[PDB]
Amino acid sequence: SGFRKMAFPSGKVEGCMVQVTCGTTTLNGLWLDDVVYCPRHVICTSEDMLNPNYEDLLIRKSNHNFLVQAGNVQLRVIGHSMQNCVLKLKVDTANPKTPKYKFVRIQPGQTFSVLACYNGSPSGVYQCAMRPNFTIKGSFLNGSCGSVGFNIDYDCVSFCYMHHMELPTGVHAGTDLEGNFYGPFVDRQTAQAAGTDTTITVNVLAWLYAAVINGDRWFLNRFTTTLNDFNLVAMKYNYEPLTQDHVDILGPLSAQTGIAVLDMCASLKELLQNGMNGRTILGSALLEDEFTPFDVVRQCSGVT
Amino acid sequence: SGFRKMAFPSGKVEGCMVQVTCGTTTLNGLWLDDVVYCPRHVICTSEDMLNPNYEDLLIRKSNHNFLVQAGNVQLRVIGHSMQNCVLKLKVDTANPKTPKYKFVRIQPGQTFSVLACYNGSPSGVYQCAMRPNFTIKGSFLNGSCGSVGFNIDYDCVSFCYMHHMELPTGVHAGTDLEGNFYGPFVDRQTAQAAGTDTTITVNVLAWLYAAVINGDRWFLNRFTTTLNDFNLVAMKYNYEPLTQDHVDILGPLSAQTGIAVLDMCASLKELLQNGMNGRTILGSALLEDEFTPFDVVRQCSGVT
Ligand SMILES: Cc1ccncc1NC(=O)Cc1cccc(O)c1
Ligand SMILES: Cc1ccncc1NC(=O)Cc1cccc(O)c1
Repeated sequence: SGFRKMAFPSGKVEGCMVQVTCGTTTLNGLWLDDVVYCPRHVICTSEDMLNPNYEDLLIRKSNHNFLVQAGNVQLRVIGHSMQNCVLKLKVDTANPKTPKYKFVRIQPGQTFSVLACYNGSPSGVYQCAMRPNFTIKGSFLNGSCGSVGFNIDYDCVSFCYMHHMELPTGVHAGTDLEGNFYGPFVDRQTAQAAGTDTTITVNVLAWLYAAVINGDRWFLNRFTTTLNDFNLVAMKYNYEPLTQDHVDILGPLSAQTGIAVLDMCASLKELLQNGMNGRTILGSALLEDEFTPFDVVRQCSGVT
Repeated sequence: SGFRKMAFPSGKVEGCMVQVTCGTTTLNGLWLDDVVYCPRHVICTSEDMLNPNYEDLLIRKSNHNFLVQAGNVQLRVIGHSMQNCVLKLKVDTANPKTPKYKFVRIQPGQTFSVLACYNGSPSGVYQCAMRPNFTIKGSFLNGSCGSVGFNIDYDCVSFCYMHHMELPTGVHAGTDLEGNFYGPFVDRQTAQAAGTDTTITVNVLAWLYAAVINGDRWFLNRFTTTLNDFNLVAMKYNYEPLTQDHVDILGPLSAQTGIAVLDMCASLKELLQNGMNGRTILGSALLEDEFTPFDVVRQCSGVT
């Protein structure tokens, strides 16, 4: 009973967080095996950020300039290298708390937990969706760079995001763990357009199934629709076009509840055209798109 | 930039979770020092739950009947006792992962993180408020009993809740770590009235301050109100009456933003009387009451 915006337990990730200082800048690093990963802008001063020549800035740095501290212990840096927008600092000690892990590049519309950190210390954990425009609407202040996003399948942490930047619009940008930015963003102090965003249709449908499973059924109607008809409505309301692949991923939820995907699409169509009429669904007064069909199945069954 | 329903990092609590089995029932236990805490209904069968005589049911149990497993290792039970609705199983080994901790009884309107667990394994973490009627709107399925709520001040975990029960209405009930239920609830399979709930006024005001700090300002108006006038509106809309003590706790947020508490009350009064007019605040289409003034200050400053 009940449905919450649930994050993964952050324990395996807390054990990997470290503080990285270079010159006067301090941010967070991710210590896995004998490598510490952090945003490459740790080597910049606030003045350098207009248009930094990272290659030139890193050439002035040596292993001993990167101060890496795991809580209270100091790590010895024996190598440094830049891969895309991340720095990899080789340390002489493998992190004893390194969990089984993978580095994954998630797709837009997928979700993940963020362990927000400051000075190498965890402050909190929250669940995010990677927007269709490759930004995340997180909660990050100065010093949060290097905080990571992740998913966990049993004992394996799949790291998918590292926080790098806040856009002038207050939304967030970052990279995969190979330092490749999601979206068109550059690690520079310049105005950067985030693309037109859309609502993640398949996630809203998955969340409508979670509502039905939990007893919120008022939005169910006597109608049905087709992919073509629904997509004309999705277009008008800036929703992602629904594909057969999206319908296929909704299969388990359609099977458990006995509500065909296109019938749930007709409920979503009516909610888009008429609003909620001052009512709520799972404690929300808007259509939630931060739960994937997998998240709904996991939460509704109790997967640990 | 940004504001999220953030939970505490759950790492220190994950290290304390164990599985407790007695007879045919399995649930979660909290292992701190050499004691494992769990709901006393672990000793019941589904048939016993109509009106269990817990004293009599526990008399038929011996130390060896409580199977306690921490992941893959088996704990040796050397004592058992019932305190209110919790069982305390003394084990021969102190948990090496026991953090600095306290047991606290939180007040209604206060918030905390829940580490949902099944079979002693963590599934996810979310932030909750203890409702004014002493229920929590969580996300719990069968097997989640024994999952705990907590807050963390630097390195100290203050355990405030242990999950025991789901009411016929789909809301949740539980105890403090001394086994005292929050609210009038009993650990029986009987219909139990949850009191009339109200919205946590001071939390909604704190969240309006968080909105202003983050740039959502459209609801700010040219009006002011008094405690008496605002409370006539709070009464009509089932909001908790605002007291000078609530105003006093809002002081830091009033000081940081320069918006007097009664002026923010006039914005809340207008939002109650007129609705959001199809707009949102911090990504919500309703008035959020699950962030305390302390939560807002902590998140807005970056406390770890
Ligand atoms: C201040 C802040 C708040 C929340 N999240 C991140 C930040 N920091 C930055 O954006 C640092 C930066 C990174 C690339 C380019 C820059 O010019 C500046
Ligand atoms: C099934 C479930 C779902 C979510 N949270 C908890 C539960 N379990 C219970 O309520 C067990 C119980 C506890 C006291 C009395 C009872 O009759 C039954």
